[PDB]
Amino acid sequence: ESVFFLKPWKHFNETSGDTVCVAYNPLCEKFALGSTAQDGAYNRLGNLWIGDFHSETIQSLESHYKLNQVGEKEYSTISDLCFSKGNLFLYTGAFDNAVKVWDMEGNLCGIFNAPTDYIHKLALSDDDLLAVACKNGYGYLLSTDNSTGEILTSANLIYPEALEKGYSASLIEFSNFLGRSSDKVIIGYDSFHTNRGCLALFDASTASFVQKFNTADEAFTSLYMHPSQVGFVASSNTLSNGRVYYLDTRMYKVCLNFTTTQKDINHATISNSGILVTSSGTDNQTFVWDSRKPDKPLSLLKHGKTKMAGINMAQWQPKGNLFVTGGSDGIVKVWDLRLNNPFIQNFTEMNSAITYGGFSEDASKLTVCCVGGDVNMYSLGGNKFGEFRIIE
Ligand SMILES: [Cl-]
Repeated sequence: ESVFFLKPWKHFNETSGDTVCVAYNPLCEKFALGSTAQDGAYNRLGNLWIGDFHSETIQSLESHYKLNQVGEKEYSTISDLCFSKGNLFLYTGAFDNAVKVWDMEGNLCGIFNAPTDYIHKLALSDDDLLAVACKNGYGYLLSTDNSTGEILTSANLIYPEALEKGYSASLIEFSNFLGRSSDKVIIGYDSFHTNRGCLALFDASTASFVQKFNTADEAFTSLYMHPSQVGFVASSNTLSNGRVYYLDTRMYKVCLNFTTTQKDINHATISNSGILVTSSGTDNQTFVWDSRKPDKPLSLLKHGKTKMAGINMAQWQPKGNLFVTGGSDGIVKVWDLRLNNPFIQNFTEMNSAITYGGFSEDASKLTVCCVGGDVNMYSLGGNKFGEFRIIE
């Protein structure tokens, strides 16, 4: 389990805002950091960075922004980002309503301006097709030139009944049963005109609506695909308690459901073993279920008193079996659900509530962020944190 071997590597805080997304490129040679706006705050640099692991350098990008009430541009929250499968480009989404495409030197190569409200989520297919979930209730599918980054095609993913109800598209994932079927696009909806929403499926090659998944209208908060791609979980908030659904990728049917007393679910997952399901909430704890006895929780994994939104980091160690969660006590806790007491150890402690945490797919990196702009990077490289050197 690589997590024991990860040692502090780099610390960074030039951040305007809180860092709320991190990405690694397929090769795990470069990473990118997106943070929020801060409404009254000075931010020369921020909120969009690209770093390089070999050179230990980092560069601030032109990013997303609007002109504030003084005529002086202010940065817009980065809502998602992901590196291209060809390793040349970075795709970003923000609260300026735009999808942008950047090359590895920070040059803007492409832009999608059709959306009329905040971008909320991005997903990327095996063939580098980009799915976009927009606050206006539309999803979009975008293709990009492999060598130039220019946006080549777009397609609207429209679920008219959701749109009638004024829902926002806020979650999005591709699905193809590990390459054994054609690409479908799952979209999760929620409602800011206020706990309603829904979960729908689209065909990606035709860009057409296929079905509503069989749940009540509920605000979906999180989507997680098992690494085997045999199934995924989706969590929602309801008028009362929260719910988690387990959905099969052959039938595209709801197979199992769990209920929790958590009133706001931030993240649901499935274990790497494929058998456990988790729900981490604003209550600063994670409920866990054995899917073969879904009646009652198997365990309850608690964090401590807030340093100040509860659990903002929840991931299984890639390639391993340990579960890792980060909460508003500022602690990253390590758990083994196969032990009678699952708590293993505190991995680290940050100066304030955790805002994001994520492993690289090759398990060689862990990045953890907290309120106030701190970003800690841990690597299989040892006692103290170094710095990146900022470049232009
Ligand atoms: Cl269904």
